[PDB]
Amino acid sequence: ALTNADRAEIIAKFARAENDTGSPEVQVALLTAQINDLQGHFKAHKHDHHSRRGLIRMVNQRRKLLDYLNGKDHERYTALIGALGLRR
RNA sequence: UUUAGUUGCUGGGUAUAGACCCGAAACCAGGCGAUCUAUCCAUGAGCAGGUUGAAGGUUGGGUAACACUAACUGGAGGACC
Repeated sequence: ALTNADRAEIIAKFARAENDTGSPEVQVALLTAQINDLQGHFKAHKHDHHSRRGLIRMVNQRRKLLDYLNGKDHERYTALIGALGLRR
């Protein structure tokens, strides 16, 4: 799992302003870090469906935020997906 | 109570022997054969030419990851002509 320091580094890197924790960039980066972290758990616990539901919820939330950001500003969307490595 | 036998030689018959001659399928004992053939052991040799295209591998697409998937390779088989 990730710690407060790890989350703070991501927030500081992707923040668009001072004390900015609500921007789509920050939210999507946090969700991406959490999703990449959980892949290790689901490798050793393949039959844990109850947690996989929460993982799917994280994926859906990331998709919705990405679509909203693409609608608001295309340049920011491309920059964020490039910085995070997401294919879409 | 019956009062001529016996020993030779020749001949007829019988018995024991192959016993008038020829003829089995068999049974038993001791030896000879695996240069043919059956199986096995050791050491060598042989199988023109042409098809089909298993496993495996690489790359790409796809997925939140897995799945799934296309092409290229690869050369299996009591496989095919």
